[PDB]
Amino acid sequence: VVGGTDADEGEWPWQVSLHALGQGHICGASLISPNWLVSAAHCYIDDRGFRYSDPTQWTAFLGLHDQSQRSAPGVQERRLKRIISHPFFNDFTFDYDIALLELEKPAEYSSMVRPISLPDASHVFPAGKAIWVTGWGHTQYGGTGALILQKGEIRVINQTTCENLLPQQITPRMMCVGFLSGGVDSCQGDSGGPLSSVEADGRIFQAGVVSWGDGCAQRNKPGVYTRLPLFRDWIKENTGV
Ligand SMILES: *O=[P@]([O])([C]C1=[C][C]=C(C([N])=[N])[C]=[C]1)OC1=[C][C]=[C][C]=[C]1
Repeated sequence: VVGGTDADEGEWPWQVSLHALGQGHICGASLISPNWLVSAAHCYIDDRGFRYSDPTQWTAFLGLHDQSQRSAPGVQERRLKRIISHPFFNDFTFDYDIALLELEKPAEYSSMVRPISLPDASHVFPAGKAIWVTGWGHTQYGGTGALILQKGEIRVINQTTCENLLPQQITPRMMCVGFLSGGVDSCQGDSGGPLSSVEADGRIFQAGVVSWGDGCAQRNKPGVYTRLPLFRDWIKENTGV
């Protein structure tokens, strides 16, 4: 997250850190039940040097605040039993960029570990709405990741505007969120983590999933996120959640 600030400890207890064997933190995820996480499909695509699609080559850290303190009170470490990537995911366009991660053993909810509510299929997060992104990604483009979980408040962008800012790249599965003036944005390493919509009365919903962007925090280049309401039935079908 570029242009954000340190989260309070336990402030985003649904935020998860996913480490690939021998590489440290690669992507985020969100806790949605004791056994399941939501993340981005593109994080789990093999490359020539490493099988990111192999669930056994991941470790999930639940209840984490500081990447240098992974044995701190509150942290629950888990392996993945499986990675369900969306059937329509396209690694060229990043359409349908969403995956479901099954933990090998369930999380136990605590002050540091708690699920985020899913939005139902009819839920709308209208253009203009201020919502939050969190993660341990780069805090500057080309920079390095954050040790301490970062948070940044960003706004949903109109879809026609989004399409035009990133021409021939936006599908209905995607949403731009950020500022047209840049400054605050997700960045490398935030992928797969949640957009958290915090309402005045304490209702909190996951609005989307960090997916991709053109640079980070540039003007007229807001981050692109996977919309979550459209996937409510797919999540129910595949996980029971
Ligand atoms: O999801 P990622 O962190 C890539 C990414 C880049 C930029 C934005 C943005 N809003 N400007 C969002 C997402 O995935 C990666 C890629 C390489 C290494 C680790 C994670």
